[PDB]
This record gives sequence, structure tokens and C-alpha cells, in this order.
Amino acid sequence: FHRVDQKEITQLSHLGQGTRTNVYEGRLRLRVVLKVLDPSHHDIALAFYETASLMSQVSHTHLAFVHGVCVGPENIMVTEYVEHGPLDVWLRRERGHVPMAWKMVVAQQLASALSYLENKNLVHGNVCGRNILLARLGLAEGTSPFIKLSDPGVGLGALSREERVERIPWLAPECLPTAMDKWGFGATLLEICFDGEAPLQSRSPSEKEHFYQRQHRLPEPSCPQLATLTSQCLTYEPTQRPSFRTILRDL
Ligand SMILES: CNc1cc(Nc2cccn(-c3ccc(C#N)cc3)c2=O)nn2c(C(=O)NC3CC3)cnc12
Repeated sequence: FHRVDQKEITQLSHLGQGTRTNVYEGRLRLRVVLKVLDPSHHDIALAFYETASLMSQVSHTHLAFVHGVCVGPENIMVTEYVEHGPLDVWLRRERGHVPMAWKMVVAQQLASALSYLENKNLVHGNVCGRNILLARLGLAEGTSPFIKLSDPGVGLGALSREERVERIPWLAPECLPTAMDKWGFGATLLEICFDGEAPLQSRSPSEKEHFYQRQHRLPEPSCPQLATLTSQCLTYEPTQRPSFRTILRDL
């Protein structure tokens, strides 16, 4: 990854929070986003650098760009500013008015980005609607949506059990104690089908953990065109999950 000097960046409005981060709009001497890591232990900073490294070594139409990292107790990932923000937020605002054909384009674009990652034997590890950014809305007639899958933030391996429980239903059950992205992908399809209302999201940490410990399965989507696909992706057996080559073909 590229090293960014603090003199080259300007920090503007707070956009929201990530895991152990604060996301701000900014300027790079370009409009960008600044992912400000909380004061952290070296294991966390390392997991943050590993993400910036992974995202700086990849290039795909549906993957967000990483400009670099600015490093005292402050670690800032300088990443792509995407026009319309998170998919989950947009789906809730547009609830009941999002056509099936629009959802199918998003699913295909997401499967495309994940197939590219799969071919290179790389793991994203944080696939959810929140990390899917809308570059184009595709609301006007003769237009379609355009997504950018955001960087996964602090790597999954560096997070606490409490943080992994907070990631349910997107977290693969084998991660509770490349196949994990197939589950993340399936849970994201359900979330898209239910207009940004993910299953179990409202439930308590104890309830979410019990759901996985008791091996319960996630609901079927309201969209029948994705029922088989989500059932195949959301199996507790990682080896039984289809490849993104198969998913992309089946879409
Ligand atoms: C216009 N452009 C952008 C806006 C934006 N906003 C938010 C960031 C974080 C949380 N929330 C949020 C959710 C829910 C609530 C509530 N309630 C409040 C804030 C956002 O809205 N994030 N973002 C990124 C990006 O990489 N963000 C990382 C998440 C991946 C890139 N461009 C943009």
C-alpha cells in the first residue's frame, strides 16, 4: 500500500462508524473517505494494514479503490468516496419500491467482484449490504445500478468473539469459534431481498449465538429466483457451498 502524509489529507463531515473506525468525508491533495482507526493495539493496526495491502493489490470494476494509509496513535485508510453511500441505508429508504430486476443486477455485480477475488484465492471476509456502496442508483429508465464493494475494514481474525457475534447473519458459522465469502454473499442476498432488513439483526447477542450454536437456518428469500442459491450458500458445511464461477453462471 501507498503511504499518505497527513499534510496531503483534509478531514470533513462524519459519515458513520465502522468496526473500530470512524468514517469521514475528506480531500486528498480528490474527494475521498477517511477510515480513522480507533486508538488500537498492534494486532488491530496489523489487521488494518493487511486490508489496505489486499485492496491496493487488486483492481476490479466492482471493488472500491484504496488510495493508501496515513499513520502517532492514528491509522487512516484513505479510500474511494462513492456517490450514494451504503446499499443497506438506501434499501431501507426505498423499501417496497425496489424492483427484482434491480436486485438481480446488484447480485451479479457482487458475484462478479467475489469471483475475481476467488480466482486469486483472496478472502474479503466482510460481505454485507453496509459494505456495498452505490456509485450509480439506476433509478432513471434505461439505467441500471452500479456497486463498489468496500474494503473489509479491520480483518476478521483480529476481532473479539463479541464483534464476531455482532456480524451474524453475515458471519460464516465456522468463524464463530474463500468459503466464508459464499455465506456472506448468501446473507447479503437475503438482506437485499428484504429491502435492507437482515434476518436476526434486531435479536440480542445471546439469541444470535444460540441460533448458530443450535445450527438453525436463515429464512428463505421473498424472491423465488434466489431461493435455491441462498439455500446452497447458507449451508453450515463450507465445502458444500458453490463456487462464485457457478453462482455467477446460475444468476
Ligand atoms: C456518500 N458516500 C459515502 C457515504 C458513506 N456513509 C456511511 C459510512 C458508515 C456508516 N453509515 C451509516 C449507516 C447507518 C446510519 C444510521 N442510522 C448512519 C451512518 C454511512 O452512511 N460511506 N461511504 C463509503 C465507505 O467506504 N463507507 C464504509 C462503510 C463501508 C464510501 N463512500 C461513502
